[PDB]
Amino acid sequence: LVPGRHMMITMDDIIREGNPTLREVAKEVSLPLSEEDISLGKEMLEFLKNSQDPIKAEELHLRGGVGLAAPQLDISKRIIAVHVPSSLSTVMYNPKILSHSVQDACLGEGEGCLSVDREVPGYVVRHAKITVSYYDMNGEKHKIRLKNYESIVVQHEIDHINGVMFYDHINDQNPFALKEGVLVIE
Ligand SMILES: [Fe+3]
Ligand code: NA
Ligand code: NA
Repeated sequence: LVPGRHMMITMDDIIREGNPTLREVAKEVSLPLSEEDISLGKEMLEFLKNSQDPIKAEELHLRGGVGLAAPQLDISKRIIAVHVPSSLSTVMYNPKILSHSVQDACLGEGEGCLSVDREVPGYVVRHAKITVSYYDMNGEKHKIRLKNYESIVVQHEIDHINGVMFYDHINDQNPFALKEGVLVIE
């Protein structure tokens, strides 16, 4: 009567700051995608969506997030997923930024990260606009231009597959330093 099966990412699966895995440069995924890499991708997206629904997030004790990277699950593979409420909801395999605007931006409230628990003061300067290239679960290759929030989320996730944490962009002694005309989103 009941079809197939799958797993569900639980908060315990998300490793925390200090875990060395978060600092490695994730490995490139092989194509065509394995049924294992496709599943992980799906498990990652289900999570983000789940963490964003009050009832599910609550019943499943999840912390809301809009982006996630395989390394955070302790899987060093270049795979990320983003789910931005109404607009952008996909899994990206071997994502790579091909170009960016000169214009910079940042989240006025500061970026979040399921992997860090401490509160980190400051602004993280990002490219207002970017063009990302990657592969979906089908094997289809995509090239898309993103801006503002979505651009920030993706840049934040790709940093993860390169062993980079958001607070690495924050000048510890001048946390809120910003150049002129930087678009602060909030
Ligand atoms: Fe993060
Ligand atoms: Na898992
Ligand atoms: Na973020």
